[PDB]
Amino acid sequence: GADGVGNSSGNWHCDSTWMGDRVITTSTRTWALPTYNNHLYKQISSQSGASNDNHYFGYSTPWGYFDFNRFHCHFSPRDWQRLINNNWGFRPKRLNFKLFNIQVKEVTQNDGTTTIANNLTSTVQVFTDSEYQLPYVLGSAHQGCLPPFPADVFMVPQYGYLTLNNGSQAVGRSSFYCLEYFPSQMLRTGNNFTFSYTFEDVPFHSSYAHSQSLDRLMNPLIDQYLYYLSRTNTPSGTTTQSRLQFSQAGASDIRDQSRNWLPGPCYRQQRVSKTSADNNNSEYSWTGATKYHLNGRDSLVNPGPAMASHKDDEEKFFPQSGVLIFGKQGSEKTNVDIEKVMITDEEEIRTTNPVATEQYGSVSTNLQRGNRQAATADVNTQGVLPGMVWQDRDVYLQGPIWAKIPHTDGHFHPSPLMGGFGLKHPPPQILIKNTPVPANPSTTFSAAKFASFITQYSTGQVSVEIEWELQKENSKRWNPEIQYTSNYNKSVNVDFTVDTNGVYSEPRPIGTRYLTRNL
Amino acid sequence: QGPIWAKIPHTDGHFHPSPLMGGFGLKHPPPQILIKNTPVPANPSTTFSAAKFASFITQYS
Repeated sequence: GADGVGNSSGNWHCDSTWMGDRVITTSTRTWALPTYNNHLYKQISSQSGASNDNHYFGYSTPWGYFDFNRFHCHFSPRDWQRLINNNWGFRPKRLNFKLFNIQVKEVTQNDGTTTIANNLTSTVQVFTDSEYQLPYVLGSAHQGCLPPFPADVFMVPQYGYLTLNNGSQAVGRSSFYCLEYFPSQMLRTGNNFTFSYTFEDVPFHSSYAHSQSLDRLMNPLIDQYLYYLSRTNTPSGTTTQSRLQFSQAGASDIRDQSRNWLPGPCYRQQRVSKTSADNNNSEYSWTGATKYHLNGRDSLVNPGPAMASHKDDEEKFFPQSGVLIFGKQGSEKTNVDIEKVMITDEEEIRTTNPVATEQYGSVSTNLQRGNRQAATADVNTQGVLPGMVWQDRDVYLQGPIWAKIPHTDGHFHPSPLMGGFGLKHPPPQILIKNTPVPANPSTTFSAAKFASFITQYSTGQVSVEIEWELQKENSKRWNPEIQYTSNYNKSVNVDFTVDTNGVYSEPRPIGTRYLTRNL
Repeated sequence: QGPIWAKIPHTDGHFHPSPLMGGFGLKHPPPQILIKNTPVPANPSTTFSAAKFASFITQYS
């Protein structure tokens, strides 16, 4: 840091600049940090009797952490539109981080009034691990983001983690991390903190949608030179006999043509409808779910593999867990009606990824003979096969930007299943805490742990700046594209704006896929 | 958990100075660090008196 109590440690920077090829964004927010857990660590675990699936064991810490991982932190609704309408892809490159204008307040709750005053000599300490030595919590899509709207103020969320358990009990291999055991940087009023970071090379995210379905790749005018088996028998006299005929596949045969490629893999979902009348009356929620089984307990696959949500001309149906779901403004935690949630749509991927609610295809179950008749069965789960292409899941406007790839001997197509960018060395976790200030010890000496501290909290401003790389488009498409538009009719409230009471709200999910490409 | 070192007494003779609780005998061990709060007197009387102050601001660090 630098200088005094009266001097300011940083300016407010929130802006976006568009350079053409690369592009740069900036934002600044205001935060407040409480003391958590009365300055002490605690182990936490599952509560008494619980399902074998719900057991957990871990620790909670006094430390907080910053999360900018959602897009809406970085991009405004309009800045989001020189991106998704004008471009075929984007990726991050490098970022900056800064804290400044730190001030610490102590509070006195005596009687029915609470007085608050500056504590000028108190400190707040911050570090960034950057060696990836801690359990990495970010990327699990928790709350506690920097707000989407720059004028809001937010608390910093508390930090904690989980470790191997058996039931509600720990195992010998289970690990315990003390955050005090790292070098950090102690800051007072008039001290600031910075670091900078560089993304590893990662593929552009695909903001295009395809103009060709994988099942139609070819010229309708010209027939193939390959033959397929067409008729298996022919009438002879009164009744048929076995005769094999072959054919070349034309535009009337398009079903039957040879191809060089296959659709992507599927792991199948249950289908439900937004119209309440079509759905069965029972509780199938947990029973009818698709799950995976790991170490004797069952977990839902909430996003699951990337698959189209519905087929043509059914907009009413979506996979049970297969989609992301966002809440509207002020929605509650539990048991809330469908009118409150916002359900995203995965469609444009129909052309490669198969629909999530249907089988991959059909396969032959048996060997035919004279007295046996051919039999097939549906394959509801398919792994990856050579010659198989697919697309990934869209990032939308608000959702995960990145995730940390687990450190393991093998992995396949690491792009993460919620969306965004898989990173082996992602942006490091930033951790922050209030330094404990003891209160009025006894006159005689005693060896005991202090239970008594001054009650205080801190606040300041944080800033983030990321540099993005863009991919422009050369398209010879003659006719116009599909663009993201706001409706021009009159309305009581404007979208993406404060209401009369001053609560900013986001009307609908906005994906990145509009501009079209050929497959 | 236990003694790292001890100070060997200053004497004309000693035998195998390694200390009996454990650890490292040292003739010049790490020196003692000593710390105190400076007394701040409180509100003396107007007329002069020669006496030792019994009254101080109550403070800690």
